[PDB]
Amino acid sequence: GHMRIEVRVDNGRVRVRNGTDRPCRVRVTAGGETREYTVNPGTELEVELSPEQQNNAEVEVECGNEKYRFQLG
Amino acid sequence: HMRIEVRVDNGRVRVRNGTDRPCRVRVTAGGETREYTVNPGTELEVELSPEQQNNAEVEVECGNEKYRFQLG
Repeated sequence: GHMRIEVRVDNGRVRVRNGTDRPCRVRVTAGGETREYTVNPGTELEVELSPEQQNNAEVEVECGNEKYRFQLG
Repeated sequence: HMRIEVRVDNGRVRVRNGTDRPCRVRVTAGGETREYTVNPGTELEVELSPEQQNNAEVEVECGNEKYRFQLG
């Protein structure tokens, strides 16, 4: 709704909530490797980051033609 | 196009506004909350100590769109 996109990185755990009305694409880059996910509207994605990647992670979210990206480290 | 970019490194937080309208950024860490206005095409650099980076939150509000980034 009002919170269109929310990203949380607590310990090694990445949570991405899609508050839009259409699915979005999520790329998580950590330790040289990038993993890709599709998050449907109204759902939350939980990804575990390996140790020594827990503070050098980047989350990129694309909703349509719009990209945001959130980076730690 | 990159609309809202939030980067936390080297004891600093950087927020870039890629939209066509000004946005409001709230940085909450250690109880204290501060508010900033970031104009389109600009970047806001705010200090965030690494000690504060385990309970920090950045909220970007562009119109009726709200985006939140949490660290711990």
